[PDB]
Amino acid sequence: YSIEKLKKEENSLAKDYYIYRLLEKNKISKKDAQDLNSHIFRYIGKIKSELEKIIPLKPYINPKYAKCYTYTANTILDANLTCQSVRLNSLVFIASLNSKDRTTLAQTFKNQRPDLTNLLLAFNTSDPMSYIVQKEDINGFFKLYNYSKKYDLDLNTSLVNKLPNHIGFKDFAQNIIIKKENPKFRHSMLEINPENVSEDSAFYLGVNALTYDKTELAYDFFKKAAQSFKSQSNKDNAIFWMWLIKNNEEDLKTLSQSSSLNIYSLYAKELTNTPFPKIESLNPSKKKNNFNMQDPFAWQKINKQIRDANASQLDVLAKEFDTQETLPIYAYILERKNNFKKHYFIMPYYDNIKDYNKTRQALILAIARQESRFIPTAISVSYALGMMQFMPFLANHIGEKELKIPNFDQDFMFKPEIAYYFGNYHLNYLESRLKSPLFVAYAYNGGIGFTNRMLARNDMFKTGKFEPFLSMELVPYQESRIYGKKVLANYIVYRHLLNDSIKISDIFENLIQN
Ligand SMILES: COC[C@H]1O[C@@H](OC[C@@H]2COCCO2)[C@H](NC(C)=O)[C@@H](O)[C@@H]1O
Repeated sequence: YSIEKLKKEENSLAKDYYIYRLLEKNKISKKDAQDLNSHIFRYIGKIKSELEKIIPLKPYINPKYAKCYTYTANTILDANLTCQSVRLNSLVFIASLNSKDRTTLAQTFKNQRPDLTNLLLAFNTSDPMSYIVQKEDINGFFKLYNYSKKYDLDLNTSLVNKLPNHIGFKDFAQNIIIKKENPKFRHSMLEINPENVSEDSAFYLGVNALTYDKTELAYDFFKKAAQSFKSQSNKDNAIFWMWLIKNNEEDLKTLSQSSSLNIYSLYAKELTNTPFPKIESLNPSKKKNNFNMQDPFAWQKINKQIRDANASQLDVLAKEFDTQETLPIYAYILERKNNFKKHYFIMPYYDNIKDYNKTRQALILAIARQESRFIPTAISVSYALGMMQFMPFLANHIGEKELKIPNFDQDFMFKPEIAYYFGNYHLNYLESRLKSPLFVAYAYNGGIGFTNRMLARNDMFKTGKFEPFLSMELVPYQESRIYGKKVLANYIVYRHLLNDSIKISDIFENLIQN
């Protein structure tokens, strides 16, 4: 695909991927690059930095404030008042001023922008955070946290109960709790009233409370999380903690009867001798249609239609894709169509894995379901490719240096036989070092480097009251924390479907090392 032919396709991640391929091979000239912004679906990350080696953007500054950016720390007192206030939106700029000018500006702004005044005078002290915390300036607090994460201080009950009202609070709480940073902030957040938080914030504050062995406060946070969470899966995670902490048997019962299939509801079913949830069975009699499952542009198109279809239009697409050849698209449509109420665990291109042992089949399928929902031409925002969502670098190393496939191209990852084969091969390497399918999942998504670093710590996946569940809440990258939970549920299910059942309790026991 030449740049001219790509330009005649709709904007999409696939079109981006292919533009990126031209760029990394140095095939986009300065002239081709001129009209190219408008041809990129998602102008973020690698494709942006690559295009910018060819055509910098010096942008962007609002024509109105242009003259404000002609001043520096040394001339800011010569600027009009509007220009003065615009420049003071940057804490680095404020930090750069000398203290006499911070004093002068603080007076200028006392009446109309006391927020600026507080930051100006704060930077005249040796601890600006302490000054801001004494004023209980909430906006100031978050601006300082965003400026530097190194500030750490005890916060009293009144102040910490004000933080949750700011949009920055949820990321602030999450970051410092899962990174184990800012201990004085963390300890202080024990005194946040559960009434003042909800949803993810409440949940993280429950995890925080467990790390300090405040199990009652933890129960109260998790219970507020349970009552406010929008998604049933997250609600289940909170109900699980409520149960582990207090062992009210109504909590476990509610979790065992959840409509969401996840590790918590599966475990609850197993603890209460409740039957395994019903898994749908999709077996279309019709064998093929016109659709090319190997065309990534056709997937981007159909995917957009499916996501924008009303309750009614799905039914038309369901019927059209009700074939063996488009099984992955059928199940994808059905999953949306039934508003996530039914459980679909398909096994497409099964011939390519039927000779592996069943445990290996389940792990493969478990990864694929989460990675791509088995869409052969799936492309991620980082341009991970195919059913098993290989990054190009690893695909080329396996494809070219290890397996030496003749005329290998990274787009071979779009073929099911290749995806399953490379997945099997990579999963072999991970399993041999890590053993648990959870740990393999973490390493598959996040790399074996971060997984090995997490498992070398003395406070992760070791023995303890609430292990291994607590450790699973403190996995330091959000995407990997989530990924491992979802893939582990998938794994349990597929082991069951393949008549190679395991108790999820056995999985959890083998996460604790000594
Ligand atoms: C937390 O999981 C990380 C993986 O998420 C996948 O996204 C899930 C999607 C949602 O859309 C339908 C298919 O499943 C990513 N896959 C894609 C195509 O973006 C995957 O790359 C990522 O590792």
